[PDB]
Amino acid sequence: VTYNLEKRPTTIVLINDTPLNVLLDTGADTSVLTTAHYNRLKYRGRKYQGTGIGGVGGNVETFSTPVTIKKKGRHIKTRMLVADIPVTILGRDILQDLGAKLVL
Amino acid sequence: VTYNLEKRPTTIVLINDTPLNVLLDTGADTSVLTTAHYNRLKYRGRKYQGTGIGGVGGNVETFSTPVTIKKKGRHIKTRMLVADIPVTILGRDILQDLGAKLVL
Ligand SMILES: CC(C)[C@H](NC(=O)[C@H](Cc1cccc2ccccc12)CS(=O)(=O)C(C)(C)C)C(=O)N[C@H](CO)Cc1ccccc1
Ligand SMILES: CC(C)[C@H](NC(=O)[C@H](Cc1cccc2ccccc12)CS(=O)(=O)C(C)(C)C)C(=O)N[C@H](CO)Cc1ccccc1
Repeated sequence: VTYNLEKRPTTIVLINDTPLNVLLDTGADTSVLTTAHYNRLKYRGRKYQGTGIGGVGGNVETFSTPVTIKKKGRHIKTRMLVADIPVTILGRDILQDLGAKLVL
Repeated sequence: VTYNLEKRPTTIVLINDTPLNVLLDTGADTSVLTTAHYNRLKYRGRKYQGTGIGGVGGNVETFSTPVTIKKKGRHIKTRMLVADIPVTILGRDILQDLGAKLVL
């Protein structure tokens, strides 16, 4: 499917068997689950201390956690960062895995 | 052209006749010029007080300014926000104007 960017490009993905609405973000080097979403996952793996992410207003602490993502019939097993941010973001690391491309 | 997201999707655009490297960001609702870039423009219009942007670590103050963007043979006349952020971002408002699309 094609997102023409009239609205934020969001989609539903299953993370650790839990349907979540996520933002598809080409400006994020890496993917981040909000802490509220991490707390709602049906299953959670361990939490590994991380060394934060930087954005508009500064740096925010993160922890990483193992996840299984299912979408487009793919099964991706990877680590996602967890942080108190307003929305869960699939950045370039997972977008590349899913085959997403930006066309200009 | 197609960006496969192995690297951040950057491109050179002319803003007020000045070539600048910009990030193409589907997770940004609006476009923002860094203050360092605003200070380097060959021409600048007035500065209109704004009511900030929110991102990862909080809210940051902004001002808006009129700009002419030239790329892909298009001539876009619009307003861009200005803020002390690390990189200049073309968000969805300008990406839509340029015809950019994200394919998943
Ligand atoms: C949501 C998070 C993941 C995302 N950040 C990034 O991807 C950082 C980009 C990043 C951070 C700092 C300086 C940079 C200089 C040039 C290019 C990228 C840069 C990289 S990361 O720190 O998570 C890390 C730890 C992966 C290096 C973000 O908010 N992204 C927003 C929307 O796209 C843009 C933004 C970035 C930095 C400062 C203000 C705005
Ligand atoms: C670079 C700026 C422009 C960009 N922000 C946004 O686009 C905000 C998204 C925005 C802000 C706050 C809550 C939101 C809730 C749901 C969806 C969007 C939301 C909207 S804006 O405030 O500039 C405004 C004033 C246009 C409403 C950003 O940093 N984007 C990064 C990388 O994509 C993501 C991010 C957003 C908020 C908090 C943490 C991370």
